[PDB]
Amino acid sequence: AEAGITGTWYNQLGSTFIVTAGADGALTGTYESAVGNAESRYVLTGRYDSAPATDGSGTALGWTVAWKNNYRNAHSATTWSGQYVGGAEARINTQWLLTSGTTEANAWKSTLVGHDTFTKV
Amino acid sequence: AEAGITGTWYNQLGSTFIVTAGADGALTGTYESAVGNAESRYVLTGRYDSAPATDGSGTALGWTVAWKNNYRNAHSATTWSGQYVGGAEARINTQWLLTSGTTEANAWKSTLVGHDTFTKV
Amino acid sequence: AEAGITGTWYNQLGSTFIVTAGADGALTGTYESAVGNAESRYVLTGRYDSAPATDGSGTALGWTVAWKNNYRNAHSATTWSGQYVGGAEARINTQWLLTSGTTEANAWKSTLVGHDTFTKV
Amino acid sequence: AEAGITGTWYNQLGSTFIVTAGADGALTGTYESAVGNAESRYVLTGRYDSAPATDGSGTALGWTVAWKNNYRNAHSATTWSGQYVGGAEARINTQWLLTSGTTEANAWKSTLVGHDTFTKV
Ligand SMILES: O=C(O)CCCC[C@@H]1SC[C@@H]2NC(=O)N[C@@H]21
Ligand SMILES: O=C(O)CCCC[C@@H]1SC[C@@H]2NC(=O)N[C@@H]21
Ligand SMILES: O=C(O)CCCC[C@@H]1SC[C@@H]2NC(=O)N[C@@H]21
Ligand SMILES: O=C(O)CCCC[C@@H]1SC[C@@H]2NC(=O)N[C@@H]21
Repeated sequence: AEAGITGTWYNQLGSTFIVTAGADGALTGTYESAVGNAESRYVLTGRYDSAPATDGSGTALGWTVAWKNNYRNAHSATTWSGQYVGGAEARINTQWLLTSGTTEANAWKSTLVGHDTFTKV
Repeated sequence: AEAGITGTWYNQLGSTFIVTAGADGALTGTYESAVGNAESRYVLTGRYDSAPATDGSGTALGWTVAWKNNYRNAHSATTWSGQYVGGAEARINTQWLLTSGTTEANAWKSTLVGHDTFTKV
Repeated sequence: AEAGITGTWYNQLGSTFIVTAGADGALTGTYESAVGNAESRYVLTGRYDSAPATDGSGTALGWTVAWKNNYRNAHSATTWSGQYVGGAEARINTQWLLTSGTTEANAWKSTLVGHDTFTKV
Repeated sequence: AEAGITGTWYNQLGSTFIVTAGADGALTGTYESAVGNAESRYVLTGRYDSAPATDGSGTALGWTVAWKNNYRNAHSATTWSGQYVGGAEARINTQWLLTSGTTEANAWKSTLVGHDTFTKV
């Protein structure tokens, strides 16, 4: 879903996800979080199923953002794993994992889990 | 950890992860799974904290693989979120999310969760 | 939130959760799934924060269901971890982990992850 | 695995899990954490597959601990979802979700994810 995926999306927190789906299954763009140890735009890189089944199932995809830009460094990375669902109201349903660089003593508590829903709004 | 991260790594299942850490916090390479609906090498893309804290904490990183290559298409994507830990025995500790494109009726069961440990072996 | 938590709840899939919150932080009841390898009612057991903060934060709680009753056995267990949020429209926001008994060769793929929202409806 | 499961177990962090597996698929016992906002013993409640497959697959199980005892209250709950694996070196492989009661503004970051391995040691 190159055409489909490409665009500007917003999640339930007001975060902005600007993507471009390459023909070769590549995802590139920008991410800006409405919350956490972040400010402005961050670079994102990902991959998506460029030849989705024809039975009307969603398109599997994922992307990563290392929380470092010119303004700051949170020393953490988030990965979103979900599927794209086309139609009237297109959506991107995901689950994410946010990992903080920690000392070994604190690795037990290095990762958060949640889910975000994106819509063209 | 450009030097550190760059290399060939193996996880507890015998999977092979070949990465190159760019100066700009970019991760590119190849992934080959010892299990699941996969065969041969797949393209990977990710990001890592290119300016890790100096207190000896790990380096946050993540990558994605869309399970499609010339030989097959599993119509799924995996995202690994973890941290790189340097030293005598360098390691990459991660947690992953594997999402399958599904119909809406089956979205409840679209995603698996697990953890992989990588070592230069 | 004994009074609050006690009751019949439904999630986004039409599943029914009948709980009783004991004074001692115990949760007991029945669970019936609208999907998966299940039928009829299953026993549940859990625990909740019986002395929640007074700043208006949610109440942390969790419960488990081993997918075996008189009618069947799916040889799996689900654990829901979330928080109770009181008010006009009371809700229970959770994340769950569903683990299937597997052989060692297949342990990599033994666990699913998702989220359910419950309301008195 | 009543006999099998019943006992004292330790995870990779030095935490102690004392369980009793009831004939009816009930789990009761005590949990004491070597880390986090905890001290002494906490009550646990869970469920397990009391009639596991005969093909030598693991036994699915889960338990919860609300982090409140006489000494303190962390206003959080953990749920462990895994499987019991019998034999020479019996093990309990799990994944857990730790949820903190939070305000709505901070719900995005309410839950941690990790994995623990238990052995009779
Ligand atoms: O605190 C940092 O380490 C930066 C966190 C960035 C915000 C997180 S990523 C998951 C969730 N979805 C969003 O759009 N924002 C939060
Ligand atoms: O079945 C497919 O959809 C392909 C799955 C690929 C294998 C998974 S990704 C998580 C885990 N870590 C690995 O190295 N392999 C498995
Ligand atoms: O297939 C089995 O092993 C039984 C699965 C039971 C249904 C799951 S538990 C998570 C999700 N929430 C529900 O209410 N039902 C599904
Ligand atoms: O900080 C609190 O809220 C109490 C946390 C208790 C410790 C956690 S539960 C997951 C992990 N496994 C353990 O044995 N201890 C930690």
